[PDB]
Amino acid sequence: PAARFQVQKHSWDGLRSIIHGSRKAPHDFQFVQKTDESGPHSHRLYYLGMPYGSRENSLLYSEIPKKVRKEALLLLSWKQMLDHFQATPHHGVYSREEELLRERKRLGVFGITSYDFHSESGLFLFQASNSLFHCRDGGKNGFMVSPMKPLEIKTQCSGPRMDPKICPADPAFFSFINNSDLWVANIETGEERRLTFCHQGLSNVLDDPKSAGVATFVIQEEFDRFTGYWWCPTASWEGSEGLKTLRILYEEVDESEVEVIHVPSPALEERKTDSYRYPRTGSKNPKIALKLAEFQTDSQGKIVSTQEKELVQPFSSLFPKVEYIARAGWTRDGKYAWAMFLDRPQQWLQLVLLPPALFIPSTENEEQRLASARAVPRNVQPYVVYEEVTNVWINVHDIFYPFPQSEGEDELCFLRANECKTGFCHLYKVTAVLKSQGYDWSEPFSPGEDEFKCPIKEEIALTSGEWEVLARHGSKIWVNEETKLVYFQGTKDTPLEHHLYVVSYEAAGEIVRLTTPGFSHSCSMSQNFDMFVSHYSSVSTPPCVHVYKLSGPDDDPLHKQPRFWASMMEAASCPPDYVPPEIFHFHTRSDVRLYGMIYKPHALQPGKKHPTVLFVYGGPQVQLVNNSFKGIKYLRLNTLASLGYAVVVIDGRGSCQRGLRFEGALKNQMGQVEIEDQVEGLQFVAEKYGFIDLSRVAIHGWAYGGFLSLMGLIHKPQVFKVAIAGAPVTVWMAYDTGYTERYMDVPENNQHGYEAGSVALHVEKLPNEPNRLLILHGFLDENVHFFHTNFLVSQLIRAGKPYQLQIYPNERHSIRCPESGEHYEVTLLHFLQEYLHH
Amino acid sequence: AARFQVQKHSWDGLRSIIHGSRKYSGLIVNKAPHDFQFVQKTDESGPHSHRLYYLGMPYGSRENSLLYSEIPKKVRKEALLLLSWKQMLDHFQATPHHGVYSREEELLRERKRLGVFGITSYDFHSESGLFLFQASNSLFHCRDGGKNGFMVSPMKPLEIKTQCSGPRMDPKICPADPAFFSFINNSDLWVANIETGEERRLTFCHQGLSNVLDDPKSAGVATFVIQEEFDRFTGYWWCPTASWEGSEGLKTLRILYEEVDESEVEVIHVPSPALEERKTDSYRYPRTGSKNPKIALKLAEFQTDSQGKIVSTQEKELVQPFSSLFPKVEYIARAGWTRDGKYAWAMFLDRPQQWLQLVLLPPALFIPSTENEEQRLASARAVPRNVQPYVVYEEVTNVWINVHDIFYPFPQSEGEDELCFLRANECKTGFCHLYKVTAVLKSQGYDWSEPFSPGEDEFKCPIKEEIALTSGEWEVLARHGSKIWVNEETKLVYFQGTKDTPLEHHLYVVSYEAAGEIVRLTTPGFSHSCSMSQNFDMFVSHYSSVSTPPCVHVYKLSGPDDDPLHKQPRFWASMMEAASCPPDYVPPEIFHFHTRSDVRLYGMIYKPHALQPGKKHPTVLFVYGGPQVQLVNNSFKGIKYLRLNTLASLGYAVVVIDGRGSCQRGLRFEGALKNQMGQVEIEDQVEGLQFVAEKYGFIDLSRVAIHGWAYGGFLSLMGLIHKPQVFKVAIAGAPVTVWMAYDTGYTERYMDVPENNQHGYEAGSVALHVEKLPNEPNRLLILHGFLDENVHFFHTNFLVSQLIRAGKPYQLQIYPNERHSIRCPESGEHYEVTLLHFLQEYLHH
Ligand SMILES: N[C@H]1CCCN([P@@](N)(=O)NS(=O)(=O)O)C1=O
Ligand SMILES: N[C@H]1CCCN([P@@](N)(=O)NS(=O)(=O)O)C1=O
Repeated sequence: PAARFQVQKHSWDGLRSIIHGSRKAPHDFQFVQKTDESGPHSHRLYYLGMPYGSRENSLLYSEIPKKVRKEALLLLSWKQMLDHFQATPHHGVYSREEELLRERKRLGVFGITSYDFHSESGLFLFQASNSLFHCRDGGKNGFMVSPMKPLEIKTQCSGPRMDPKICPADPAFFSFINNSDLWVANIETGEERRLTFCHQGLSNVLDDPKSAGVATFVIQEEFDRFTGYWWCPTASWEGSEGLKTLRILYEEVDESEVEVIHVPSPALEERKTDSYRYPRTGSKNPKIALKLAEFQTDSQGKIVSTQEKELVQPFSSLFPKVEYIARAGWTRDGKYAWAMFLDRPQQWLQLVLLPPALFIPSTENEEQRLASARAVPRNVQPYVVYEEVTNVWINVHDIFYPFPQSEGEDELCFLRANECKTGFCHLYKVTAVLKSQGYDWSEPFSPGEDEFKCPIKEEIALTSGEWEVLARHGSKIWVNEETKLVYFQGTKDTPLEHHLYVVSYEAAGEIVRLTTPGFSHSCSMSQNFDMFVSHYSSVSTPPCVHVYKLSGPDDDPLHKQPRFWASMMEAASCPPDYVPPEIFHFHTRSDVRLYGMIYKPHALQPGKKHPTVLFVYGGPQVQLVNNSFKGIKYLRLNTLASLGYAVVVIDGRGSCQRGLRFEGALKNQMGQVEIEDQVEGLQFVAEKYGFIDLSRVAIHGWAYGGFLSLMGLIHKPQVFKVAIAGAPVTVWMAYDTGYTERYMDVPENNQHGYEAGSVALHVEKLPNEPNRLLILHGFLDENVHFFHTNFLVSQLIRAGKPYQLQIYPNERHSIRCPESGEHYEVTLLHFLQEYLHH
Repeated sequence: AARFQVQKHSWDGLRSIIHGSRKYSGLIVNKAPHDFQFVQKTDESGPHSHRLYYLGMPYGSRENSLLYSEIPKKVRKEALLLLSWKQMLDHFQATPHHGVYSREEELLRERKRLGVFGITSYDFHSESGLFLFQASNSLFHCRDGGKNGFMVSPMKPLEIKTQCSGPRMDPKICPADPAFFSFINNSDLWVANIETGEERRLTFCHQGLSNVLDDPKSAGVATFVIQEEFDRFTGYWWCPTASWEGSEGLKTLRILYEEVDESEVEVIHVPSPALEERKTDSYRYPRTGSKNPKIALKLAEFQTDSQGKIVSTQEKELVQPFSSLFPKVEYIARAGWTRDGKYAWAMFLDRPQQWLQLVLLPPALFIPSTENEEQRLASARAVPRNVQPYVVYEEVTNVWINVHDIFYPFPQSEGEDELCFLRANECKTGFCHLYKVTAVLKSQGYDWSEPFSPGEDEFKCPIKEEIALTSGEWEVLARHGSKIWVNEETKLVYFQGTKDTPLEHHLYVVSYEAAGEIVRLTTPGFSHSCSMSQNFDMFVSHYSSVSTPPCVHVYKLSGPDDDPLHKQPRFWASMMEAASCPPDYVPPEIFHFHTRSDVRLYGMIYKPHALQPGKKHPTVLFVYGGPQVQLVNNSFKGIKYLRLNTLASLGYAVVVIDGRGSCQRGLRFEGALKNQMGQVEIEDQVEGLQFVAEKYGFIDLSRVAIHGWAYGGFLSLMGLIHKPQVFKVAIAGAPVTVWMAYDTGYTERYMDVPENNQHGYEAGSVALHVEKLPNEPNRLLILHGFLDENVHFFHTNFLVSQLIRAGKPYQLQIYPNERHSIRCPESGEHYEVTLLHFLQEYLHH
């Protein structure tokens, strides 16, 4: 039979030398057309980027030429917008507000990480150096040819100005959040005005529990929403004085009843915590309402008045089953505000139109409030234009595109991504009928079943089949109303690649792929539908960023050619010591297709079985196995393979980009099906490849992966010789409402699932042998609290079980510091060297 | 010579060894009765001379209760009387539900090192026979002796009803009138009438604001550093006498209290023991070099009528601010009253803790607190010219002041301008000794309405006489419960000391009239903890040796009344017989040697069990090595240090050395570590280890582990840093890793402020020397209680941060539910199993 390969033993400092030795793209695109026929450029393309000489992200541009040589590859020059400007604060130490927002968004890079852009005026608005800055380019002032100094926006406000946005109707104005309230300011005059008065500014913060315009913890962490306010895109002219009204839809929250937890602050020497309103599963979420903030401006841009407006009947009366606002915004004409509402079980979503006339001025005067309520026209109401229901869960999809209405039309046509209908996320063209029932809004009423529900006149599937339109985590559609085409991203070719597609929403038929097969693409489309960018890679090829021109006859828009135009970034040379993993698939005993990757031992010899690391995440919303470059994020897996470890990765049931039924397998039973699929995958790899030593398998993962590493050691102790569990969830009753309830229900409704899935309650089944269990955790983790590890250790002590522990005192949910990253990898190599070998 | 190899066990094998060692220890923890009060019986016919009251956990109970035993007038000389433990309280549970105390009571128990459940203290008023104590999240009382007579069976204790919100802490009976008691509620001083139920708030420092950090004043409360570093758990003191000033038949009662303002004190967060709530408690933690609380002594007065109704109250403050009168005072160590109530007194320390003043404060120096400037000026002008503070004693040193509790003022004659007192003083000779001091109290007059700036030696009293009652190169014990008993009829002072040997505490008596012969009252070959009857006819000794578990014996002082100094201690009865020395337990052997500098150091050795000649054994150097502790003495170590016997039973040699810095050897000996903590301690540990190896011949110097907790964890790391060829492995429990993160009271005493001793702080902070820790794995195990509010988990967290930056390996264990010490048996067992496993795998080659 096969010989058993022995990894070379190194000293601790030898392992440090291996790790240190081993560690020896433009984004956020805005296309602007140039309208000078004499000049050689069709567009200026703006973006964020860190070029190789820079140590932070800054605002950059490249010039797109009208003509390119067919025989040559143009590499576009990256031009600086800002002149020798440091956007990063001193020592990369952000305010707590900016630091936590960077954690919620998974932003690791320093400098400008987002900007707001107003195309007509050419205004850029962004956070930098613990303040707000702006610059102008294009519009009236024209296009810069060397970097300019950005202008700081002065304030009399105390503490950070968060979530800055330009007023779409009038770019003289921008909005921001300060001390949990919504403000506006005139960028030209410097005038600032507070719009909302939720935050009293009391000495005891726990007595001051309301905010306006703020996405709370669970909304940011579990619903991917980082804003609590939405500019109305249009101005209005109500009243006799001729003042211009500007409007902001905002979420008001009351966190009074939300549980408070303390997490250590990153300034360790101060030995203090930050307080979080952390809704643990089964406990109270914030009380929420949508409100309308208005202010009026004169011809000189002076802010003459402000008004808080609220729903004529309470949010809780109109929409009694709503737990969460997933998303909100406006129709392009500003005729309707809209909101995406979820029930607490997250099995029922409503898309609701809210006309501004349904909101009345807030007042303590009961007679004035009654007068305002009585004056609301009878034909004004909410319209539930769409409803999604499932026995699995609603994934929040960002795709909702309302078409403009004609005058006197009692219908709304819109594009909607819908997963629950077929179990795969697809594009539908929906026509809802908006008919007024007639309501006396001064008279309180409890709405009945389907009270505001709109009849659906038409619902056309634009896409169908066992593949997904991508509608989450930055994915969007682009709609050309001139050509009646919708551009979208999807897995139609393969679940291993993201591609750009186009289909008609008028005459739904042929879907045209616009991206190159054999790569996974992240695309940005011009609002003029003339050009697009793709950031793309493969398992073998590092990322490149290419600009494409949509070319061909204007009478055949569906079959426009994606013509390669220029490169923004050529693929880096694949290092000689880097060997890409190999993708495979197999069918389980239940005949489900699973995909996996194998990092083959480097310089592999036949007839030899190698010690193996099963690298696991295995949780919802993640797919580890796809045809994209893994060497930037997962270099440590190549390093393991270079020492002669085989590394196996399996996307089991519960993982994403395979439809709702596939991820639905773990419903109310997290931990159970995932480990079965991991073991089937490992055993398939051993049978297919023949270089896996099944007597020497380590299971290793972080967060959900740490949870499954422990589940593996508990339930399959003959399969897994050692577990290395990073930031593990050890008790589901300690995780939050938004995530845990979606997949597991509330604890009272799923006692068996919570008990079976909580590894800290099964410590009696963990090994009675030392050196089979290494626990790792960031001390400052505000997501999977250090509590999870602390509670697991308390249980290990009670059960008389041995454990090894490493803490990252300066790290939250991920290891960001390179020295801590290296120490983690050295520790992993040492643990495997000493304890995976017999 | 052959190398002994310890038998390798499985993890579950080690669990069975540790579980067996503790379950079948042959000893009981928290067994001894304590807090003794002797009361004479007044029945000449009856068979008992005294009732003896105490706290004790009787066999067939899981908590401390209030107990008594009857002391017979006659005992048989040839028989051993075992006193029957009688319950005072009828089937009463004093422990709260699931042994979960309020945060206030829990932290007080941590400061006091109280592990036992139930009644942990009582206040007793002997004349009235009133007992006052905390139990079951409330206040209870009972009565026995005096007028009510002596109970023959247990009685139900009476709860004291309140309309206060939150705990009533630090309850005390009014000495002048036992109808009244005091307590602290929400950081303010209250009094109550126990007979009528009437309650009255005296101080109004605590506003009760929603934001606690905007509410930084307390009255009657000892703050964190005072409790943790000065062994003071109260911030108020009853005046022992009533007065009758004013214009009605009203009686005035008085309480001296410390008012503190913690506004400028740094706030830190420590995790709460309810881990599932994921919250912290806020502490006003003065780190070394940062602000201590602003402090003042004030006087609370109230008047009572003939019905015991509280008619009126007054807050009074010093006529000139505390900060003006006493500008160099950082800390109030101690306070109280003269027995006649004529003076309040305070023990003041400067911030360097090198200057102590004993200061008398007459009540007339305190005036009513007021916002009305005209009323305040009138009050200040009315203070008599001859009223002033008196500095009756001053202690100065170039080492540090240890706070000694022994101050006994003799009551003054009317019109006497002198005060006589007994005082324990260490700084005079470098050894703690008893002095009879006479100070002259004369005033040359002050205008208290005029703004005040004290000169050098303002208020300083001439010393007429200072008699040394004790002398030599040994100590009177004056700290951590040690006290004197003064019989004014016989002119004798009873005290404890190290006169016979630094290895044993003994009870002594000497005359304070004609200072001469010191008589020892306790048996040599044991260390004694004694309680004396207030009638000086009987005493209790709680005593043990290295070889004999503790017993508690009652002794009668007998002989001719005309020769009180030579009264003979006669064994009378047993409160608790010594358990048999367990067959599996082998006592350690005490030795001494002289260093190369000719300092005598004491040590102990646990020999490997069933030792064979010509065999070198792996060795554990068990270390504390910090100030205020002596590990090596002739007392039983098997209750607290059973794990050292367990190590010896597997064939480890265990060595303990009391190096320079350790206590019970005088100020010069402990003063060696001044401004250089870490440096001399390791030199003495290594000399001790090397002496033991040369003398005993069974030490394998190639296989030595260093292990300690707290200061011992600090020294374990210092050993591995500075002597990496001596120490193969270090196991550091709850280590201090950065002195700049420890508190004012302790750190500044031994090290000065960071700004004045940058080199000492740098050299003594092991977290700043991680580059010198081993680059090899399995040489360093760190252990820490997650909830430690003393040596914060931060010390370990910061050490780990530095280890990561330096690219060093480490092993780590946390005790999620433990503070500064491991109290839970499951955690204690897990710690010992982990230690055995670490030594088994990594001390062997
Ligand atoms: N709240 C969840 C959302 C799904 C992904 N994750 P993580 N653990 O994968 N984030 S990450 O920053 O580790 O990628 C979560 O924590
Ligand atoms: N603040 C000091 C006072 C002196 C003794 N100690 P420890 N470390 O000996 N505590 S103990 O509870 O272990 O006895 C201190 O922490």
